[PDB]
Amino acid sequence: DEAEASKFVEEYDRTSQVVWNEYAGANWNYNTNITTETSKILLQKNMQIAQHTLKYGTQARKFDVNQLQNTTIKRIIKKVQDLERAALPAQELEEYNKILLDMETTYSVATVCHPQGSCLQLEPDLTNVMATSRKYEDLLWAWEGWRDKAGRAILQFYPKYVELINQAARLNGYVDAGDSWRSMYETPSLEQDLERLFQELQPLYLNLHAYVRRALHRHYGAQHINLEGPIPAHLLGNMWAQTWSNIYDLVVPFPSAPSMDTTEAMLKQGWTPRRMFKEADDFFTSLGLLPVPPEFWQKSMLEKPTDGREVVCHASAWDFYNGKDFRIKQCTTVNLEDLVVAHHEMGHIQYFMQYKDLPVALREGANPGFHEAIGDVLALSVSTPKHLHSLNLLSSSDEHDINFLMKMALDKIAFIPFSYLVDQWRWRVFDGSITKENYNQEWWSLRLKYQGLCPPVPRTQGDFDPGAKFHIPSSVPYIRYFVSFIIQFQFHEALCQAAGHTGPLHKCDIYQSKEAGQRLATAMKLGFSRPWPEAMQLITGQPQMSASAMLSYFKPLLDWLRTENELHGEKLGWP
Ligand SMILES: *[C@@H]1O[C@H](CO[C@@H]2O[C@@H](C)[C@@H](O)[C@@H](O)[C@@H]2O)[C@@H](O[C@@H]2O[C@H](CO)[C@@H](O[C@@H]3O[C@H](CO[C@H]4O[C@H](CO)[C@@H](O)[C@H](O[C@H]5O[C@H](CO)[C@@H](O)[C@H](O)[C@@H]5O)[C@@H]4O)[C@@H](O)[C@H](O[C@H]4O[C@H](CO)[C@@H](O)[C@H](O)[C@@H]4O)[C@@H]3O)[C@H](O)[C@H]2NC(C)=O)[C@H](O)[C@H]1NC(C)=O
Ligand SMILES: C[C@H](N[C@@H](CCc1ccccc1)C(=O)O)C(=O)N1[C@H](C(=O)O)C[C@H]2CCCC[C@@H]21
Ligand SMILES: *[C@@H]1O[C@H](CO)[C@@H](O)[C@H](O)[C@H]1NC(C)=O
Ligand SMILES: [Cl-]
Ligand SMILES: [Cl-]
Ligand SMILES: [Zn+2]
Repeated sequence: DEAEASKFVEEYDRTSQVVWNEYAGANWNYNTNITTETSKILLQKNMQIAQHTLKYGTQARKFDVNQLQNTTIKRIIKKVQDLERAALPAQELEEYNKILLDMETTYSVATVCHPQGSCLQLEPDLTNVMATSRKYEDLLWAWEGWRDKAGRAILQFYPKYVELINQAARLNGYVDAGDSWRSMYETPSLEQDLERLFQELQPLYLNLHAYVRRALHRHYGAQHINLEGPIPAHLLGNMWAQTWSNIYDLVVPFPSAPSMDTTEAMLKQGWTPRRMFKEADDFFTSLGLLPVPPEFWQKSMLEKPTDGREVVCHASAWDFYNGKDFRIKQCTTVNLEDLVVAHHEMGHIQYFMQYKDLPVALREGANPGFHEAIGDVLALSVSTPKHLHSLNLLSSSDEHDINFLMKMALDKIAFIPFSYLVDQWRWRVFDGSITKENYNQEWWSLRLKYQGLCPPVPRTQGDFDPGAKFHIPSSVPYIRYFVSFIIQFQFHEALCQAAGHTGPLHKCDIYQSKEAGQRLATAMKLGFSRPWPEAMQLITGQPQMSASAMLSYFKPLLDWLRTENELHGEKLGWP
């Protein structure tokens, strides 16, 4: 009966608002006031949402989705039959919940200490070391010590997590948890499509990699850099070598052309986290998109508090499932990286607002990549010389131009293979290809194959380097960021063209383009109501993911790199 399916999705939606609101409320109260009291309330709300998932999921499974006419009710009910972890029996779910809590807490309290002196946390202490030290050994101490204290301590938990997370997946009809995750894209050709895309970025990444490799050989010496080999994983300015912009100063194409201290200028000019978020809000409203509601300004946590309260710092954006209350929680630092991350979180928020009228089961991005790309699009524009000049964090030529593209490459191209490899790895863990006997070996095999990195210190039994990246102990899928990095350029190219921009794509700045706002709004309003190629068509006028836009943005940089690498006889890649 068509009418019994309408009634059920109606009830599911009313009761999910209540129960999902209560839980997000409590997970926030925890996340911005870690107590044991806020841990008790969080744990009680877990149960309550499991018990709601089970009730509604068991009812949804009694429907034959084959016999159901209405496509919206059909899609809603098929998602509700997926209970996730709530599929697990009582004991196993208790244990699943506790392992995730344990994993994340171990990552969060891990420090690295010097004998007789100070213990450094990841944020900001070790991050600063990796960003500003130019001494092999000091980079190594932080790189190895972070792996030693965070990675190794996670390993004890990881086999039981894989077993429970695959058990939930199988009870929802998937083969393993990697299957489940990939199913969010609704794209059977996903693994092929993804690989094609990564293969089109290889000329840019190999050329950038070779050139940076030569620059590290200049600074750190011939005995430490093989000009025909992988780069050591601790010399790229970042704990995971996922972005390389902190070594902009070793790799400047045109040192002759001086570029400003964005960070010194922000401090110098009395930039606060609040001003940083107000700039993002303004950019969105320049586009004709939506302003954050007053409530967001009052309830958000835009900076680390100083009232004693302890908090989880990792930047995240929060939907409270009532169409009114949205929040960012970020221990914002006053600089450029964090201004871009503020944009990224603000794009999460914009999406929440745009799709607040859909039923909650459709309150998600058209795919996870879409969710991650929105803010980055606005930020490509923010980061232009023309725009930074107008915030008065830059002054202002071809030299300046290649310099800008290099800065961008180090944040965008560099991240391409890293974002690809995380879930390459996890997918093989979940499918049983990789066992705990070779978690670590297979990590490094992929670090080599995709990124062209090696570990400065030979790894040993008990090492578990993936546990040293947040997203692994916290069980947050990562392929979304690879997708985002591709599609964000596609979105920029389209909005730029909507906005009437002529000439090279990288000089485009879309500030105040109502046309660009429109293209994005109508896609974001769709939520998860339709298969994603529809949202792509809306934005870009075609329905494929495509590296064309990215290659085109960096084309001047590719030309330069190729002439430069050729001039030095670089041998691209690494046997
Ligand atoms: C298959 O069924 C689809 C789903 O039907 C809906 O779901 C089931 C479970 C039952 O509840 C149904 O009775 C219900 O219709 C169906 O698709 C729907 O089609 C209608 C058009 O026929 C679309 O309606 C539009 O919705 C806009 C905004 O939606 C929300 O905001 C309203 C603002 O006042 C509000 O009243 C309401 O609020 C709450 O609802 C959701 C629950 O779904 C809840 O989660 C959330 O919290 C909301 O607050 C509403 O949902 C309207 O603004 C829009 O008006 C436009 O038209 C006006 C009149 O011409 C114009 O003046 C104006 O300019 C607008 O352009 C209109 O009412 C509905 O969005 C759509 N549902 C979805 C989610 O896709 C579909 O038709 C069926 N398929 C077939 C082939 O029959
Ligand atoms: C800061 C950002 N934080 C994530 C949110 C992570 C999270 C998910 C679920 C529960 C708790 C935390 C996000 O906003 O997607 C992040 O981790 N990253 C990822 C990372 O920093 O490794 C990759 C980044 C691409 C550019 C924007 C920031 C992306
Ligand atoms: C933090 O700790 C406890 C836990 O609920 C509570 O009594 C206190 O008011 C909380 N403070 C906040 C939210 O600032
Ligand atoms: Cl690593
Ligand atoms: Cl994903
Ligand atoms: Zn994000």
